[PDB]
Formats: sequence, structure tokens, C-alpha cells
Amino acid sequence: GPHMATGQDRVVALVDMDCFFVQVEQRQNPHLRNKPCAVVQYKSWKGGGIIAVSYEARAFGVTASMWADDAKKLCPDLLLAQVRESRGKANLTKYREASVEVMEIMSRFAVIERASIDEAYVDLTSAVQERLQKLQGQPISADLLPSTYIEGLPQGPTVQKEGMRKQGLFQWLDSLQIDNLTSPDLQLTVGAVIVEEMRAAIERETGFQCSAGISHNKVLAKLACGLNKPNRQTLVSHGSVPQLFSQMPIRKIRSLGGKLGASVIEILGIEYMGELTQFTESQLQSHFGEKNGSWLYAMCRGIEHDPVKPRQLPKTIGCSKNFPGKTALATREQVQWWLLQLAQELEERLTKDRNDNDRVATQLVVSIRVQGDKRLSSLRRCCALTRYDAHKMSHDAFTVIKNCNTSGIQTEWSPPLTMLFLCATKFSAS
DNA sequence: ATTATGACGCT
DNA sequence: AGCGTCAT
Ligand SMILES: Nc1ncnc2c1ncn2[C@H]1C[C@H](O)[C@@H](COP(=O)(O)OP(=O)(O)OP(=O)(O)O)O1
Ligand SMILES: [Ca+2]
Ligand SMILES: [Mg+2]
Repeated sequence: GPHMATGQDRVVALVDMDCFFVQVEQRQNPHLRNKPCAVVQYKSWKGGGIIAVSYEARAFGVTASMWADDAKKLCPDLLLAQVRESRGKANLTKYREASVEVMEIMSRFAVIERASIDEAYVDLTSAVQERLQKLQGQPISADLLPSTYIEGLPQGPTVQKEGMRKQGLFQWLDSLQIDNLTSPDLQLTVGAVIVEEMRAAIERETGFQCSAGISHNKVLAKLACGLNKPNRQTLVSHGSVPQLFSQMPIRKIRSLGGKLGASVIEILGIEYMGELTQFTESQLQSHFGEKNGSWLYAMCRGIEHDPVKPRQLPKTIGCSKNFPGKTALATREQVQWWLLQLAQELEERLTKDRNDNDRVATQLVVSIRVQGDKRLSSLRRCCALTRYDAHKMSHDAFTVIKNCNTSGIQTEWSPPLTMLFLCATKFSAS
């Protein structure tokens, strides 16, 4: 009853760029704008691998994880932009730099958590309290929410999508009770006003469009964001959760898309998030562990407490390359040449990071994969990172892995290496 | 031959 | 620490 917390204490948004690497390439090359197009890395094997797809191209069935040659079968006029190659490998610098553009604009409105290269969480609780006082109990006009969807509305007593959006928004606003400065629904609404402003700023200042979700926590904000992509934002209220979750496959919720989510489904014999409510907290803890059990018990009620971390910068800087199939590294000097290439890119990124961000990495992590294994990593080893020098780092990397070499001859490498990975970690201020 | 990343959990 | 899971 009155003591039952409802997880409505915060306003959290998740902002996710639409088709992000494609938009980065479309800004650069106007010929690609408003076209079926995709971003591809490498080319020789099956046309290259697609890693981003414009919404026009998605209409033909083109997806990421698809080979370009197969995508071209679905969409013959598909336009392609290639990821830059440097020192023999894909280089994602253009997209990392575009990410920084967006992250810095968002940071003007509130403290953000960088969740990926193209999305960030925002805790807007304080900002909402602020805007609420300047409003002075003045109603929120629909005009302040021109791209907002209210999930679950309209309901009850039509052809158009935009017409439906406004119908829902009007029902929402008509029911709002703006006299209450602590009404969670009002707080979410003001949150949505701020996110309209944030998203307008991003588009004005970068040319990039994005979607967003506004709710009371990170998981609901993330889920909300995807409900109306692209170029729209969605408010998921606490009240909307029972209907939303009643038909929501468990795998859709962030962290449940893998083995844990499959286990929830198998063990409990359920399909939808809402079905979790019928279990006690102790029951869920018994199957999934103390932390997961408590998390699930609250999450299926729309409640989650994970804070938006004040972290705008990545915690690690890494360089990785696969050597598939026949290209697997079978000689020592192959291994050393590629360790150097990776180390040279790593040094480049590390030196720029030190200048920009006043920090220095102190630990180097070296990872390889051997032909045979289908784990991502076969072996992970750390060593000290004392100097930003590629030759030193590549020599150090070689030292920590050289005994993985089974071949009695030391010119050769067996089994051949199908992956190298260098990662700089454990930053300190400098 | 679904690549190049990046965060967080377990023991 | 090294490994696994999940994610984009
Ligand atoms: N598995 C991956 N491998 C390599 N790059 C990826 C992968 N997934 C995503 N990316 C890159 C390319 C994406 O443009 C970018 C952001 O990913 P993501 O948000 O999932 O899709 P997207 O921004 O391209 O489309 P949208 O968000 O509109 O569905 O990160
Ligand atoms: Ca995105
Ligand atoms: Mg994303």
C-alpha cells in the first residue's frame, strides 16, 4: 500500500542515435542522403560485412550482420560506404569522433552515462525539478512535445500515424495534474520536454537525428526508446507498465537477451515479462541467484535502481583484429607484424586520449584466439603499460603470449592465431 | 568468414 | 586476475 515503493523517484532518459554510422557517412557525403544505404567493413570476402543500415534500406530487408553481396540481392541499388582502413585493419575513428560530438552536447543538459558509441543515459531528475518551478503550475502544451509518443495511448474511443500520436498525447496531457509538483507523470512529461530540446540541439549542431526514451529508470528508458524509431521519442509511464509487459517477450529487456533470459523462460515456463509478477522474490532468487532474483522481482513491476553513472568517456581503449579461415597467423613474424599494427593504432588513440582527457592508462591487456576454439577469447593476459610506445607495447604483448606457441619450431606458430587484441585499461589522472 | 569493440559479473 | 556474459 502506502509503504510499497513504486520506483518513480527518478526521471531517466536514453538517447540513441538513428542508424548512426550511416548518418555519419551521409553527413559527409550528401549523395548518400535519403537513400537505401549501409556501412560496410572490408570488401574482399562476400562484399564485406554490413554493420549499419539506413531505414530506407531496412525496408528491403537489409540488416547489419549481413554480407554486402547478400544485401545487394535484396536491394540492388543499395549504396555502400566503407569503414576506413589503416595499418591493415578497420579503423573506427570517424565514428568515435562523431560520438564525442553528440556526447558533449548532451552533457550540457545533464550528467550522462556513455552506454555505447551512439547512446547515453541521462538522469533528468534535478533538471525536471528546475523546469517545473519556472513553469509555475502552467500546463504543458502539446506544442512542446512535437515528436513524443505516450506508450499505451490513445485508448478507448485514427488512420494516420501522426494523427494517432497526437491523439495519445492529447489524452495524456488532458489527464495531467500539473498542480502537483511531485506527480511522477508530470515529472516524466517535463523530462520529455527537456529531451525534445536535447534532441533538437543534437540535430541542429551535428545534423544527426536520434530517438529517445523517457521513463523512471534505465531499463524502461531503453525499452521506450526503441518503441518509436527513428526520429521520435517515447514516454513510458509507471502506469503503462502492466499492459506493456503483458505481451513483452522476456528477451526484449536489456540483460535478458541471452542465456539468463532463456533460463527464465525454460525454468518458469513463461514467455512475457509481465508473467514474472506471479513469483515471490525468494522464488526468483532461488532460480537465478540473489542479485538477479531481486532485480527480476522489481523489474517486472517497472522498478529498477541502477544509477546513471557519471561517465562520459570509455573506461578502456582497445584494438582488435580477426584473422579468419586461411588468413590465420602461422608465422612468428606475422604475429609480430600485426601486434605492431595494433600497437601503433593503440598508441595513436592513447596519445590523443591523454591530451584530451588528462589521464594515462596503466595496464595493457593482451588477448588471442587460436584456431579451434569458438570462445571469443582463448587467452587473456595483462602486463604493465608504462610508456605510450607501440614498439614497446607490441614487444611486451609478444612476450606474454609467446608460450602459447605449441610448435617446437619457433619460426612457426601453432595453432595459428585467429585473433589479436590489445587493450589499455586502469586509467589514472594525469 | 557475424568484426570491432566496450561494460560488468563471477570466483 | 582471468574468464564469461551481454551489449552495440
Ligand atoms: N555488432 C556490431 N558490430 C560492429 N558495429 C556495430 C555493431 N552493432 C552496432 N554497431 C555500430 C554501428 C551502429 O551504427 C552503431 C550503433 O548501433 P545501434 O544503435 O545498435 O544501431 P544503429 O544506430 O545503426 O541503428 P538504430 O539505432 O536506428 O536501430 O554501432
Ligand atoms: Ca542507434
Ligand atoms: Mg545504440
